[PDB]
Amino acid sequence: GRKRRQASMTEFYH
Repeated sequence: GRKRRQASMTEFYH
């Protein structure tokens, strides 16, 4: 993607 800052809070859920 050309715009990224957060990789979803879902990634912290594992």
